[PDB]
Amino acid sequence: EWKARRFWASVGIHKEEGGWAVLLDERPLRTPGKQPLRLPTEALALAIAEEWQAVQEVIDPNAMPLTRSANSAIEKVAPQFDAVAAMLGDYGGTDLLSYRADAPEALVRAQAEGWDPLIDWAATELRAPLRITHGVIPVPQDPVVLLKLRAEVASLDPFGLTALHDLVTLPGSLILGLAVIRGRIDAPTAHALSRIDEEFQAERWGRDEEAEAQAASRLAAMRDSERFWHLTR
Repeated sequence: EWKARRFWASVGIHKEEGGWAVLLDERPLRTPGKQPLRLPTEALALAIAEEWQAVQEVIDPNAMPLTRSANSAIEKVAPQFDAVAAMLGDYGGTDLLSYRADAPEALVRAQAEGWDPLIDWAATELRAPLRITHGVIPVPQDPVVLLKLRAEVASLDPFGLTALHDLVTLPGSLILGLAVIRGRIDAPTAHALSRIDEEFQAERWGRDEEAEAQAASRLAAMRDSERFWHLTR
């Protein structure tokens, strides 16, 4: 626990060759793995410095989302870039916006009004029109569309791919993720769209405390990813 106490007075950033560095007094911040922490932009450097300047008495890895995502980018995503990109790309074949409920009518309508504009956006802007199904039996997507979607993901930089991760896996939609990083919608909107079903059920049959707690947790993480994406551009 001694290792968690703050021992610095000031936090600053330094140019540094391979990206920006964050300095606790004179000492460079490093990743939990001893690897030097290098950020692609001064905007992210500055934001991470604020997290470390805000440390009270003890370091709380949970109150430091930007630092945590930067560590992941450096230690996990960049080195396994292709694998991560392939995994996010797979969501194109099982995208939430592609599966509509069969009933009741009011829910089918809610899904169409909320999701059809995003499916349209994907067909128009990403040239990735998705086949949509009603029910639970998986419908086959055009192989070419799936490849374009995987390319959209794989064309990202490592810090950007790190941001996209939660924006796709939490709501369970590659389109909602891409729509956020492309500015078509913001994270809170993507979160609201992803839970049309959950919200529908809640209003008609009653809220579920744990599900609401789980949704609040997903939204917070999605906003963290969105913030990380913008700071790293």
